Amino acid sequence: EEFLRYLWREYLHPKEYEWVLIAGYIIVFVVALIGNVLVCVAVWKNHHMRTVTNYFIVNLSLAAVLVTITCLPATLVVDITETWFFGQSLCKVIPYLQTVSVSVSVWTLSAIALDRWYAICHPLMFKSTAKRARNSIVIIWIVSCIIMIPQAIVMECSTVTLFTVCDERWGGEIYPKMYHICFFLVTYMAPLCLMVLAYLQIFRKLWCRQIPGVAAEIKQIRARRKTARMLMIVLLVFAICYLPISILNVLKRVFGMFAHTEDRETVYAWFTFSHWLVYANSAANPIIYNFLSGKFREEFKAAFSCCCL
Ligand SMILES: Cc1ncc(OC[C@@]2(c3cccc(F)c3)C[C@H]2C(=O)Nc2ccc(F)cn2)c(C)n1
Repeated sequence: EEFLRYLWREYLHPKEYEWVLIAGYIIVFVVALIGNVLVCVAVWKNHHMRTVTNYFIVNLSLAAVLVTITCLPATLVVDITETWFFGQSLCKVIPYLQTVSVSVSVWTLSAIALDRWYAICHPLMFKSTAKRARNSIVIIWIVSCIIMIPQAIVMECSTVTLFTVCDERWGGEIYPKMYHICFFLVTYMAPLCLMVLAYLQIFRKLWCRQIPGVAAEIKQIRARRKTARMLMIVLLVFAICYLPISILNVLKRVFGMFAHTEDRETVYAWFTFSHWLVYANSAANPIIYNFLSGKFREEFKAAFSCCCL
């Protein structure tokens, strides 16, 4: 019945470019799944790629796979049909997992930046242990799961031809705004500022400093320059892809914009593009790894050769 009502709605409100959205979501799904699985496989199969940065990259790819499997189809269905179709339990699950994984990814990138800063900029050049990396990953996951509990709490399937949509139901008109201010500060603003500061210091230390005399330090500097360039490009892509969705969420929840405007077409186009951009970044990270890491490129080629021959 709900599907029939969608057919009535989509007929009376015909959208021009649903097919390009479907094609883009399918391409993003396939590319993200393949690339993140290949990243995990490449790091886990070989030991020369087993670095703390690569452990954090593996955690990021695991979160990306979780989002791609559990959250991408639901987001596509909601953006196409504007209805939920999945039920109260799946609704309390899927946005919760999506927000948890977004926090996990941003704080994993922050952990990478902090470890690189400790190794490069700190006067002691700390070398992190695998125990510390695994503990950091575990605490990131636990904190992300804890802080997103109210997000899963406020998800409700409203039933307001009409449609059934799962959205955020709050008691007051102030609590959502404070919660979303905190959400924006935790997921996008503060981690991005800290990572920008850390990578600016790293860039000064690696590209604005004299070349040492010891050959081992020279090789270390070259390797760290390549890795830091890859990390900075990954951070820039992440910031670009997550800027629109975070800004739109702030404008809709905190400032209460897009409410009294009857121009839902442009607003919905921007919202669905921002939704697509998150999964697009999830798909683009492995491509960045392939095009900026020689070891990752070689291991992707090796995995392709094994799977195809
Ligand atoms: C359709 C759809 N609606 C809202 C969406 O994002 C809205 C939210 C969000 C804000 C800022 C950054 C984020 F990263 C995610 C609040 C999260 C949610 O409610 N997440 C959520 C909701 C439904 C869903 F299927 C999956 N995730 C998405 C991304 N897709």
